[PDB]
Amino acid sequence: PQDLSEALKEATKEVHTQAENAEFMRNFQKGQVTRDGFKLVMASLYHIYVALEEEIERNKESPVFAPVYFPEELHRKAALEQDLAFWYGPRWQEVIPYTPAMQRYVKRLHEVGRTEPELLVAHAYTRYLGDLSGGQVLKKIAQKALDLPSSGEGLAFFTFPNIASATKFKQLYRSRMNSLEMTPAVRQRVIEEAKTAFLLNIQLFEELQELLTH
Ligand code: HEM
Repeated sequence: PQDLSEALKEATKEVHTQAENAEFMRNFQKGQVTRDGFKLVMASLYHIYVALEEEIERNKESPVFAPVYFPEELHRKAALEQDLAFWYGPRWQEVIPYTPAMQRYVKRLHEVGRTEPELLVAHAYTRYLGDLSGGQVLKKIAQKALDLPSSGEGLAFFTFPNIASATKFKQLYRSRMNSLEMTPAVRQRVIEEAKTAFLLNIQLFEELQELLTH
């Protein structure tokens, strides 16, 4: 359509369906991804979010990003730090894995942030809106289909606490995506970054399945 949000949802529809069928996300819902596998996901999110969120911070203030900047509602870095300390312990920072597929993903994020910040909005949409779309049904699959000790920790990533309703927030985020000012050339690229974004996730899933199978 002519609304960026709707353009994004339509384009990335097939790649998105590829992830629905990925071997890793099927076991990750069939409720049987090992505690090892879960921790690799969390570790993956951390590195990604750290990247996404440095570059968002670098580009906040810029017309290409300002309008979709909601730091309090969306930031995930602290939430993942809390979680990783529970999953990996007090020295999580030194022990967490950092694989080729995570770095791939993280590489693109710094590139876009540093040279094509006008595309950063493609990664925000894919990350935030999708994560917000699943942090609910997923968190259950997780916890119940996971452990945990009588913890009270380890699943904070799945709650955006400064967002009372995900629905009301998405709508406002899309709204704000739609008044993003953009050349038709840039817009086509942002669209194509949304696909690249999904692809980076897919390659990440395929890598984590490799590591978790032998
Ligand atoms: C088997 C794997 C997946 C399943 C089963 C799944 C499921 C869903 C479903 C049912 C929705 C509808 C939104 C809603 O519930 O209200 C959704 C939305 C969404 N998904 Fe996924 N998803 C998967 C993988 C992914 C991945 C890997 C990404 C990218 C990292 C992604 C990105 C998004 C985004 C950005 C939205 C909403 C954005 C918008 O409204 O335009 N999905 N997902």
